[PDB]
Amino acid sequence: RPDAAGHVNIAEAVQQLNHTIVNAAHELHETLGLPTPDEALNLLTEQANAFKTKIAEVTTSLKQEAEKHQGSVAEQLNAFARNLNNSIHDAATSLNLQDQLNSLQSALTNVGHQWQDIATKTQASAQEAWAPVQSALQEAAEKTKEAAANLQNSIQSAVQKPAN
Repeated sequence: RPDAAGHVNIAEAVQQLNHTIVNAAHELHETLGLPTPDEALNLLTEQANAFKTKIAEVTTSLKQEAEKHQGSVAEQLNAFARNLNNSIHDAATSLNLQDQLNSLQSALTNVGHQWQDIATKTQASAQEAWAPVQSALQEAAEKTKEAAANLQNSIQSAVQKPAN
């Protein structure tokens, strides 16, 4: 199909970021074995703490658009943006030697699942639906993606450093 009829664009566009977060999310469990089944949390926690606050800056970019005019329709999306601050607030806080990796994959994936919600609304409106979010999501997907690159970079750089 040609881009799925044509209304599909944000779900397909954001999908490019999903390939990144899913990679680092799976690498987090792979790096956990590199050092030990406990101390490894330090490598993930140190990196996850940067991505946790980084989303706070990216999520604000979405609600920031509602402080000019989008706020009318954005009001429903404002509930989706705040959910990210709640997911990151408790993404790297549970350090019970299991919540770090479990919360990281659920946290990094949370932004991917939450974006899927609005990515679908474009199918309903199509013309105006993406217009206001295109600037907030396109500018947030690039900033959140940059955080995933540096995040996986440590996990991939720490696992490749020793190599067997």
